[PDB]
Amino acid sequence: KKISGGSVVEMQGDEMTRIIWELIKEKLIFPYVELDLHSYDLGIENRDATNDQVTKDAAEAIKKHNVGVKCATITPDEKRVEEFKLKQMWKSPNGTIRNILGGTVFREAIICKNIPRLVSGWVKPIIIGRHAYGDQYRATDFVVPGPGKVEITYTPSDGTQKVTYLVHNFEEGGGVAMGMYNQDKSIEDFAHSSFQMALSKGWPLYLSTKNTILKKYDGRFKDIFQEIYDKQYKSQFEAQKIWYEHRLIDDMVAQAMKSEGGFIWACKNYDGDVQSDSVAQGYGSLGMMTSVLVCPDGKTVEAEAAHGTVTRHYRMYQKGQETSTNPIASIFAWTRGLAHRAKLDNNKELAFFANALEEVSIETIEAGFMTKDLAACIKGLPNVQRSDYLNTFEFMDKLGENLKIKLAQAKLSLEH
Amino acid sequence: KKISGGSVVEMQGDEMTRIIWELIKEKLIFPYVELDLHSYDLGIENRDATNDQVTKDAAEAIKKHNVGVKCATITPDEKRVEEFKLKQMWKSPNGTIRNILGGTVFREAIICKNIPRLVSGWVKPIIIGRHAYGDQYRATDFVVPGPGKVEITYTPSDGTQKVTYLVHNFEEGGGVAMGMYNQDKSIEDFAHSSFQMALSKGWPLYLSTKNTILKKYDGRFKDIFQEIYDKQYKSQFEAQKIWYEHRLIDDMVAQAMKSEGGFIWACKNYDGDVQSDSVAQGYGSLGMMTSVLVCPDGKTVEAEAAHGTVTRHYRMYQKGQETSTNPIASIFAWTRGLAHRAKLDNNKELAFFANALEEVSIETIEAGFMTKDLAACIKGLPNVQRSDYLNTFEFMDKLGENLKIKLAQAKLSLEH
Ligand SMILES: *[C@H]1[C@@H](C#N)C(=O)[C@@H](C)[C@@H]2CCc3cnc(Nc4ccccc4)nc3[C@@]12c1ccccc1
Ligand SMILES: C[C@@H]1C(=O)[C@H](C#N)C[C@]2(c3ccccc3)c3nc(Nc4ccccc4)ncc3CC[C@@H]12
Ligand SMILES: [Ca+2]
Ligand SMILES: [Ca+2]
Repeated sequence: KKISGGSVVEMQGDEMTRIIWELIKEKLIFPYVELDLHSYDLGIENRDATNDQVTKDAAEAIKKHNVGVKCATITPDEKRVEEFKLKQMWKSPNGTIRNILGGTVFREAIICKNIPRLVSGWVKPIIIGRHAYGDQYRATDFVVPGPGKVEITYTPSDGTQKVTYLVHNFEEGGGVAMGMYNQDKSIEDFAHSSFQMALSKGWPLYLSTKNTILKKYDGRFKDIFQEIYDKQYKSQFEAQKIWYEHRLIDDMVAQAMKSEGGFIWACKNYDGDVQSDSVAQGYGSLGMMTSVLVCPDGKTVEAEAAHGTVTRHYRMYQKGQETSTNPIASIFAWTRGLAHRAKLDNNKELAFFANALEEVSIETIEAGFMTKDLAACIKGLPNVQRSDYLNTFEFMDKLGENLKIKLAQAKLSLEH
Repeated sequence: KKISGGSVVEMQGDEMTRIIWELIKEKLIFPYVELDLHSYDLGIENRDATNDQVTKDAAEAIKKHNVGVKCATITPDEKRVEEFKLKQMWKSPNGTIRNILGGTVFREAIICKNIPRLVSGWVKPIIIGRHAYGDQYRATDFVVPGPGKVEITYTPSDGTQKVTYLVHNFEEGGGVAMGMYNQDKSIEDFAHSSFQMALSKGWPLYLSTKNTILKKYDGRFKDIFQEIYDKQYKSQFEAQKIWYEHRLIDDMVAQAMKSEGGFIWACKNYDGDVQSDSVAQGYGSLGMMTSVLVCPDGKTVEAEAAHGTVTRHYRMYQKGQETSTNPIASIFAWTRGLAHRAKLDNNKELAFFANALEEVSIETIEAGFMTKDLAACIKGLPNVQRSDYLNTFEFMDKLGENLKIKLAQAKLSLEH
């Protein structure tokens, strides 16, 4: 008898992460968990074949079933259009899913005691709450071909007025222009999720903006967060001896860098993207990070592996050359997704399994069993020998081996 | 007789940096150099009093005399408007100056051997080339009060055809919107300045963008850089065994983080702002960074103290209680400004003095004489005692004492 997992929406990806995703399912999930799996192929060839409709359908399924688990995908550029003979240069599927679901993407490093940090002081975790909606990821940008005016206009639905703002009058030559936006309700949900995360972790909360430059745009994020804080969370924060504070982005990055960690950092969409990669790398490895989208309904989540598709590895794998790919972030997309599914259904066994697989992952690396990238973190790539690491299959087999052990011990620990 | 220094534009600033600025002139510059000083008070009260006209006047004076030295200023928001009873929420003076002058702001850490880096690997320097024009710093942002359409339009003055794009149809409630732009000429100047800096330093060059998301806007920065490289700089980069590559910003912050340094990082306006503070902090301190605006003409510069106005120390100072503020970045604005003035006028004496004041500044800190904040970098703020540092005046007096010694030994060393 396997654990009755319930409904999970899965999104298949590309290149090396696609190969690894299938191994995770077959070796670590399917032998122990029985799921009502709703599969959507978000591979570059299937998104092309469906005119990117598959991405939209996957997002609607996540709304219906409340839990999604996503593999890393290619956001194509000119070179990818050539390689796959694409009909169009399809938009980022993470951007599409996030703009349908909305909410906040919570990112945290996956800490293994034997992996060295690149930032000395970071002894406690930094959780980034990245606003998942609008700004640059739902922007309208274009090339300005020559002289002419760029204007941005607002027309209320009542049709009683029109406001025209001059962006720029190009007098000689062209350039680029763009329009972007955000919604009050989305910012409000982003504020609530940031305050709630801070209270659940018992850590202070910092919101970063550039409101001295974007006085109206970033000023609105500052205003909404302060008003929600003062009216609904300030007394709860004081009771927990924590606090909420606004910081200018350039001040905040330096503050985060010299801190000892132990804080929630609410980031606007773009800063969340860039700063979560700097933080992940600061803790030791880019691919050692969780990434969970928490939707405004307080019920729907989408967990993902936020790193790349590992093309260099994929090319080696295609030529039959040996590869050593870190599967941890992809495993944690599954565990964070299964833990949330367990929390919705009150499934103690699924919750136990989700946590056990995270523990096994960390314990295996901590015992000295790891992929070539993690071995290069400790020893340095020139000093790495074949005996120091396990290839992709050896590591997956090793995790499966210890997962079988951990789960056997957990069953054997049960009182008669 | 003092050194004949020539014409320099000085922009006085705000709070703690304003106090330190007058100390630098009185103790380190004026006793040794005689200047045709064109002084502009960019203090918040004088900007309010002149309706920000003094800022525009200072930028025009920089164009005329080719060298500006700027003190850190307050960019007001709602709190600053309430504090100083401001007529308006004045725009950033740096933004005003940069958008009149144009160019690239080159930022690099000020290195002292006794100061520990927060990033262990950075054994070689990272030079950030911040595009000084447009984007967020010349954008049009506004609050969207309720439902309606926000549209962006281009109207050629003499072109193929006009176009209107929907940015967003706000269906329920309001939010925020913004339009921003950049110019081809400004991007081309940014490209040439970046390639020339890499060739002069002998290091590879990286340009960061988010061209996977802003396909047209950021794609143009990527296209302009590549075209200028392929036609005008590739062979020269190959001869020096260096290279130019484009990186996605989120890939770039993680690559920079795990690197050993030793490269030029061409950043877009916003990234240059954010990442320069991350890089300064990583090397040890925010107060240990140079910032020189290099204009496209190859003749005009504006050197500044890129950091804040240090409000807390200014509050302590107002209360009458002892302060210890790092003045090195403010001193280096003067020395970089004066070194460019000397290069323009073929002034051996001014060139010698500028370099001597930099040497003195580094040697003083390397001899264990420093400010409270710098003492906190080696020991950690809770372990720092009144014996570990000098007060603002004490450190300035020590620098002045050591400058007098270096210059006297330099005069005695002269061959008959
Ligand atoms: C300065 C210090 C004194 N005197 C002090 O007691 C605290 C209150 C104060 C905190 C704020 C602050 C800000 N900036 C600086 N120095 C600085 C920064 C960037 C550029 C130039 C100069 N110093 C302080 C100060 C402090 C902060 C941390 C550790 C020690 C001192
Ligand atoms: C050529 C090198 C190679 O031979 C290696 C193999 N097998 C893997 C290699 C690498 C190995 C050791 C140090 C540095 C790099 C690599 N590893 C990863 N890991 C990863 C996995 C999951 C998420 C994110 C990242 N990502 C990229 C590359 C590129 C270079 C590879
Ligand atoms: Ca990213
Ligand atoms: Ca800054």
